[PDB]
Amino acid sequence: RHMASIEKVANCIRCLAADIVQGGKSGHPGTPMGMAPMSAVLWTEVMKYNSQDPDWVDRDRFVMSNGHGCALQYALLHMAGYNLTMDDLKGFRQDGSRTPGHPERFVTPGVEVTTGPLGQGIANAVGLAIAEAHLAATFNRPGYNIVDHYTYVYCGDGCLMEGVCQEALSLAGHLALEKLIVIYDSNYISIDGSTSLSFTEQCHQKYVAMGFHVIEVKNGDTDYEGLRKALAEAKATKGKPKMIVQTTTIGFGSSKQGTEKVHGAPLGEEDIANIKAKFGRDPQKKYDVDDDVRAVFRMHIDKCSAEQKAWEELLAKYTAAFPAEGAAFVAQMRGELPSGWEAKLPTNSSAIATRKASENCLAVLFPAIPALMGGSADLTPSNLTRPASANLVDFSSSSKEGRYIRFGVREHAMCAILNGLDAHDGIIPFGGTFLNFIGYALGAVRLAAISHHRVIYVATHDSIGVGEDGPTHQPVELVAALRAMPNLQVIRPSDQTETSGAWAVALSSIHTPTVLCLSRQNTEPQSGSSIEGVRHGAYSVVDVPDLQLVIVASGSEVSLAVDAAKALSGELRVRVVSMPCQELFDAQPDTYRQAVLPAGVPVVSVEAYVSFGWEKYSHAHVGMSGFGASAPAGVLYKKFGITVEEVVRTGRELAKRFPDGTAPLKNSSFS
Amino acid sequence: HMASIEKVANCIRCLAADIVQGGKSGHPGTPMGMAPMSAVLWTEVMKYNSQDPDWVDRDRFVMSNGHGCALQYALLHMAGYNLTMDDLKGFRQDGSRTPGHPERFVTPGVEVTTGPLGQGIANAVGLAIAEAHLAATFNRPGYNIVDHYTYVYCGDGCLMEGVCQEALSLAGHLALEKLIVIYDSNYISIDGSTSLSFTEQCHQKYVAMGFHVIEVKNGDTDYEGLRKALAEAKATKGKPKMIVQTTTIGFGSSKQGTEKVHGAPLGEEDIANIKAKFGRDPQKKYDVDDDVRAVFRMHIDKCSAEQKAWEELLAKYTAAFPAEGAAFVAQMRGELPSGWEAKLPTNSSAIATRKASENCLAVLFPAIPALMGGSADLTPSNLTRPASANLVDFSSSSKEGRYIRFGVREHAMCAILNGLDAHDGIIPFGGTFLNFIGYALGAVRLAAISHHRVIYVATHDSIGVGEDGPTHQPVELVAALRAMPNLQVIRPSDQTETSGAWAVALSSIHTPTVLCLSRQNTEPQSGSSIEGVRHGAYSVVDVPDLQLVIVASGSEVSLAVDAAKALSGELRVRVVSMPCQELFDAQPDTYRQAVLPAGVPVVSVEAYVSFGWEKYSHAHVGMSGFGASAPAGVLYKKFGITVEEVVRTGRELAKRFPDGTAPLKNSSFS
Ligand SMILES: Cc1ncc(C[n+]2csc(CCOP(=O)(O)OP(=O)(O)O)c2C)c(N)n1
Ligand SMILES: Cc1ncc(C[n+]2csc(CCOP(=O)(O)OP(=O)(O)O)c2C)c(N)n1
Ligand SMILES: [Ca+2]
Ligand SMILES: [Ca+2]
Repeated sequence: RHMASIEKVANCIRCLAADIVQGGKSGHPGTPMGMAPMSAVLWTEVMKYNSQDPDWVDRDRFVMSNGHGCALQYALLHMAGYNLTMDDLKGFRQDGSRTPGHPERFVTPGVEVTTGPLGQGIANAVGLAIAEAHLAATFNRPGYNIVDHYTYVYCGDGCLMEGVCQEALSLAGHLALEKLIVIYDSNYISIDGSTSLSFTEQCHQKYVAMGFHVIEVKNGDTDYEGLRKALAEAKATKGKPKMIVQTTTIGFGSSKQGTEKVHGAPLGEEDIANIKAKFGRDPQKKYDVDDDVRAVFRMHIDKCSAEQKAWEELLAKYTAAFPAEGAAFVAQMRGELPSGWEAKLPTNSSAIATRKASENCLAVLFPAIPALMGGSADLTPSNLTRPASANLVDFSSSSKEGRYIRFGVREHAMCAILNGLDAHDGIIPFGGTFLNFIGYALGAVRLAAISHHRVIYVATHDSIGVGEDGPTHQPVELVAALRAMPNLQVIRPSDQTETSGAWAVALSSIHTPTVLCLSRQNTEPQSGSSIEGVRHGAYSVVDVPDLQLVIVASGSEVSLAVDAAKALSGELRVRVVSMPCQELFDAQPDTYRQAVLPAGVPVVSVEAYVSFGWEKYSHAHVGMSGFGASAPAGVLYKKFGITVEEVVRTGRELAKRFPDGTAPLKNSSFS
Repeated sequence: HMASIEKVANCIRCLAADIVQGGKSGHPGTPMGMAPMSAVLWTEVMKYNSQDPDWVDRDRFVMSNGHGCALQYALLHMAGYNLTMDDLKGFRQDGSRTPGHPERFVTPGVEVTTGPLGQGIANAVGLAIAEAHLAATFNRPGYNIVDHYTYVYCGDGCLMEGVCQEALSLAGHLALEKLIVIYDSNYISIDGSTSLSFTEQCHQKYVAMGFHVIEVKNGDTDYEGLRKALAEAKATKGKPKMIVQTTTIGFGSSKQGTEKVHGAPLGEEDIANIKAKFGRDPQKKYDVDDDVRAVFRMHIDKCSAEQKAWEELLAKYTAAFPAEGAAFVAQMRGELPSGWEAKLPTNSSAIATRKASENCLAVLFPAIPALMGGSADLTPSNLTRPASANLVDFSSSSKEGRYIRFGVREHAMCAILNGLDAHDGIIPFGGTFLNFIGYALGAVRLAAISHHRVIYVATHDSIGVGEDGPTHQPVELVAALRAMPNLQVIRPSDQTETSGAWAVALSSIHTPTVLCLSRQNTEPQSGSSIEGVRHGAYSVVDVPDLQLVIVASGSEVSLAVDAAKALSGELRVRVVSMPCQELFDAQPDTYRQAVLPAGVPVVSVEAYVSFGWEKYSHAHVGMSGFGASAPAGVLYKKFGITVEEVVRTGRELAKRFPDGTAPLKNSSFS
């Protein structure tokens, strides 16, 4: 029944964090010890959450952007009563534990997104805040405040130095995300040592200039009243995102506090013993949480638990007065798609750019899938991600119900924000940009793959087809890179029908991110295209019995393969295989793959990209050998030898070299 | 006659408009908006010689907002550079010297290749660092042989990119006083008004970053203000400068001030009206008044005299400082002092290749004075600052320092390395964890495209990282870098190969190199050799009439060697070390055939995904997905990257494809 003082709670946190890192013989004790005071106040007095229900949809979201200090989050999750035991803590950074080196979504209860790569968390948080603001504007009604929570995000010096972070904070300021509260742990230390070695900005002046309401707590090591007031002011102030700048001593309490030595290595048994004694704690007991400290957390959680119950009742009344909205709310938060959407997608007609084919799909999808939310990185009129017929409204501080986000020229932040939007629940996010600049955001793309986020990237201008912009704008090696990436779908549709198929696949992939590679130039529609085919990854668009050659292609090059096949009609019986998504094809059973790419039959692949990686399917490739050039698309295709005649010549030589079932077996056949 | 500054600017505007119109593609907006500032900068302030684009002490000019390159092409022509009116008429056309975006080497006077937003600014920071460092290294009392400014144009898009923000942050921290950023603020982007996604108080923001911000409220017609801004910029010391000029995109056009003039030809009619509005002939295109040309010529004559005087100063300097003079000339040519390779370390004890790299740098730093490196806040992990080198950090108070603390800014670091290389006199390298090179692919791609000699010291190359987990363990990045044209990805197995890797990187004048280094110790191989690394792949363990080949790289070579020994009684096995696939593919067919003979089954071993290995091996022992959080040793067993797994795979392969029946690889019959 006795309640520990806020200081006792803070010191308990500091020590548990230290023991966690020590037990793992690896980790970062520094930051966790420095942010303990703020965490104590935040987790036992301010933040709204239920440790018995991590899935409560109206809970405040918490994100630790400086993921290396996750020992702190694990300690807090345990003390608060989440399903994370002392055994989990003792398994820190060890094989198969629920407590890996950096926060991982799904691995640990209470962790919203996976961080570690600096700057990502901050951008994820911006996405989490955008989601709350948009859903509140969409579902809230007079007398029914069913969506109302804050987004709290910890970050360090490392985070602020990263461009992805600067991009996100910039957009957050512009969007005036008032419920976003960034807690910046300023302790003047990084791996190299003092921050003055490479980072000396007037942060307060800087973030105010970016539209942030900055609140300083000069002594974040012991000023509990300051910490309390800072959070209260942050919640009270409106119209701007907040940034609480607390000045703290990294590794506070340790003999090596305030130095880079406590950044990423265990403090050691002796130093830990002195730290405990210094705080008046037993220097002999490890992983020891006082029962009166647990009582403080329990009292807080009981209050929030009551809030949830009260919230559940409100949603019940809400659902009664608004049957339809209630059903939608429940449906969106589950990520369910209104039925009948796929059948509404467009099919081939006139020759158009798959870029336009994507727009035609969004013209149908926006109205059919209210959860859909997306935008472009200042390439709206180029990516064609905002169909006029959809009558879209831009998301802004003055129109939070808007569904189109103007990301500005911020590819990296855009992709990281998409992860945040997905992590929230109730949103199906997509973002557009030129395929070549997805390279600017591979840091976020990788995390979408690791965290199993359903995010969609509308990547237009996918090749030399771009034309005049030149080599710096023409991808030739990026698709290969994305294809090497685990759990990532890279779909390159050939026409309207395959494009609708691509969106269908992207939308139904609940745990896999998808890159839609779209062309700038028109492509000729194929009569053999189908959504069912796209779902299989690869399939025949042109078949013939007892085939002597297979020509596999994707996107804008399928027409070349088809024409090449015609030109070879009299000589060879050629099958043309459209392969929009290699990841889906590889996942098909052996019998299906054997039926598409029969062993022993020579295969020629055609794609305006480098050949790297194609050896797993073809015996010869007609594509790029280097970077592009500045000239009209048509000129570039002839220039680089990516033509029908070249395909015909290559197919002819292959058939000649490997006649009747003698084509070299590929690794997949005997693997 | 001497055209007034306004006539010069209007001439620039019209030529840019005709250039874009002639290509039936391009961006006329920004070019027209920055004509006024350009007229002043190029005919009154900037020091350069159009008759000698290679003059080493010339001011540098970068157009970070590369889409508006029509402006730079117009300026280069009017200034007298080797770019004719025909080149201009070839704008955005096949094989012309005037591509859609500035391309290094393709056009005279273009310092770096821009197009991808934010890169130009970062490059400029690198150019400014190089100048400051070279000045501190070579200047002597009375001998100011290195002294020039770095001018860089940028727009709203540039300032929104993280790589730009990272670079400006470091520029402010380093107090690069000779860096002058000219920011064209016209409140317009592709989507339209900047108020749709960009509303920062730039003045206060950049002052907070350490910049001296100068504003020119009317950059469309206030020439006195423009002249004053540049003058103030040159006079103000201790901080980089950002001149914020407010202009009207497409000034003069009927669609001025709108996104419509952003990236589409103005049209024949609007162009005619623009000329008439400026008192110019609405019928003549690509027309440069002779009095405007005389203005540029007068300026170039002066700068030309400055170069000659500079050449004389360098001659006196060389007479008073024989050694330094020789070094200056040599460095500016990118020449390496002889004897450096022979000093590199060879195998000894088992150490991480990360440590092996440090041992190399301990020799290279003192042997190659032009060498300048740093790490993205990972110095104690990348081991890029060998204590014996007695290095000093580059800072505003120590410009002669050779080590750069980039902070947690991988992207800007890489773009800055490109800028350092573009300047001349510097051999740059930057370090960070391999996994985060992924944050900098934008700049890495341009190093490959522009043929920059930059070296990336990328440590913690795999699950060898251990405890940090999947977010820090690369499994797919190397494949991505291998797919990239003109990029060398070297993964040395031990000290000797690591010395070979550095040798290759340092001698590749036109190709960037990524050094994939291990965190954990690796076992040295008696078969390793520098000659082998230069060949990409070579046998480290050979046997006559082989039945199986095991190819591997980096820390996995020891697994292949041990697997080979384990198979001793069963199969005749050759072990191939493949530290660099790019160099191997470049070898003649006879050499490749000799290393990986056709018909012989091949097993590759590497702690990365298999994507791409099919071009060499018939089976792969490596990663099938992302990593996990646990000690390295535990991870290798967990994922099956062990000697027993290699032995088991080699056995099944030799069994399935005995004596010459192994499937032929594409390269063999290609
Ligand atoms: C993108 C990225 N680059 C580099 C790293 C390596 N790294 C981990 S923590 C860190 C610096 C930590 O500094 P900071 O955020 O200031 O806090 P500290 O824990 O030292 O207080 C770095 C560079 C990383 N995790 N992510
Ligand atoms: C990294 C990157 N992302 C996107 C683009 C596409 N792009 C080219 S220009 C531009 C708009 C930039 O506008 P700005 O520099 O503000 O000036 P304007 O010419 O419209 O005045 C965009 C988004 C690009 N070139 N590079
Ligand atoms: Ca810090
Ligand atoms: Ca602009």
